[PDB]
Amino acid sequence: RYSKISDNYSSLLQVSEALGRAGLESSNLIVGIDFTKSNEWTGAKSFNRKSLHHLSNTPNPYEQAITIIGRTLAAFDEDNLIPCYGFGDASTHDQDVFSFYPEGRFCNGFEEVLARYREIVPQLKLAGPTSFAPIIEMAMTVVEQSSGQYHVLVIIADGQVTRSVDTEHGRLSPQEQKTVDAIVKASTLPLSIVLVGVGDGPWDMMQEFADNIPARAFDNFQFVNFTEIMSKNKDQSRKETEFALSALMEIPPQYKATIELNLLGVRNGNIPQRIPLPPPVQ
Ligand SMILES: [Mg+2]
Ligand SMILES: [Mg+2]
Repeated sequence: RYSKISDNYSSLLQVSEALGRAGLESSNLIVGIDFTKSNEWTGAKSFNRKSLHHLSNTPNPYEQAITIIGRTLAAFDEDNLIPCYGFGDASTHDQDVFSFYPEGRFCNGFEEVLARYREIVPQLKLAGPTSFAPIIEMAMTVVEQSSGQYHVLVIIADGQVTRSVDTEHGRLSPQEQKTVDAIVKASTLPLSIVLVGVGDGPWDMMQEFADNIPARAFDNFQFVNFTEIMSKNKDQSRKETEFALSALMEIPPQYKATIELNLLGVRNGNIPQRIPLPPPVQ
């Protein structure tokens, strides 16, 4: 379905224009980056056996994903301030996020996101396990503190939420419990959540995962497999529009739903204030 749409899109400008015509207005971008140790080996097939966070003269999947989404959403934020966080390194595990800059200062444009990313990466101790509760709660806090301005949180991760050892008997892990709770609670705010999967995964359980999130006032969650799209036999420009469309096509209807539900522009009042840790660098 997204492949059919993308056959008519040769540039990310066209995709931005389409989001606008579909009714997307002012949108702020929030980025969260997975810094788990698994990144070392999930690039087996998808990244020629290199770490997903390997730095070189060609962008790694994190840099690519940031670049495509950042470029596509740029038109919807006049000054492109991007709150950016890491999670899953030794300083945060599954409990916290850290801000890219001290005192939680926002990045000025995706270009600075990318530059700061490259500075931080070699200084991190990669760890785990995997929960998206902290990054989503951080996004919730930013949205509340902005007085209900519309935000898109983009999480780029190399694995599904950590499961229980006893998942076969229906047991959820605390990572799953807290992440699903956060997704549901986030739907009380004008916030869209896009989970971008990079690396080899596996990612086969994601559509079932999304299908099983409890009922919400609007569907505020999307998963997109960057790896699968970017592995296809298309021109580079057309793989990028397909990825941008698969990640962001559902954002204009979600935006319109936040207006219909009168979430836009107001404080919910029941959002605990998550504090981002400092970047574990120097
Ligand atoms: Mg991982
Ligand atoms: Mg702005």
